[PDB]
Amino acid sequence: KVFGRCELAAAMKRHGLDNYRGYSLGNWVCAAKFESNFNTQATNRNTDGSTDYGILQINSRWWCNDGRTPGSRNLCNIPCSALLSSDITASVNCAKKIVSDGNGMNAWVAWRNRCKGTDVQAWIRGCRL
Ligand SMILES: [Cl-]
Ligand SMILES: [Cl-]
Ligand SMILES: [Cl-]
Ligand code: NA
Ligand SMILES: [Ru+3]
Ligand SMILES: [Ru+3]
Ligand SMILES: [Ru+3]
Repeated sequence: KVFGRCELAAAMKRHGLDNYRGYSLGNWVCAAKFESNFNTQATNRNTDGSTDYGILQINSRWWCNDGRTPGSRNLCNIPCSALLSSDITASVNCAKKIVSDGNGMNAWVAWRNRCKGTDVQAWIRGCRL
């Protein structure tokens, strides 16, 4: 599923991301925009052989099992395929664990490079949440 911007903002808020670990909803929408262009099915191979999955590009090196990332953990206890579903529950739940893990949203390199420090509120401007 490719979400619209306000549609995903609304879904993210419903699933408990607004101000989760202190990150306003616009941060999450901005991260999703630049990680996956709001497409739940996005997948991208990393140089190290891991792959990133879903609307938030969650990495198989640490967070999910895809059966092809040697040496990796599965800290969200889910198949990476679950991260591709039209329902964002697994992505959101796993993202909560990631953002709790110590470096906050800097875990998403696109968030650090494209969202952090910017007017992230613009991403939810005009939305009926
Ligand atoms: Cl957009
Ligand atoms: Cl933080
Ligand atoms: Cl980037
Ligand atoms: Na893994
Ligand atoms: Ru809010
Ligand atoms: Ru990545
Ligand atoms: Ru939902």
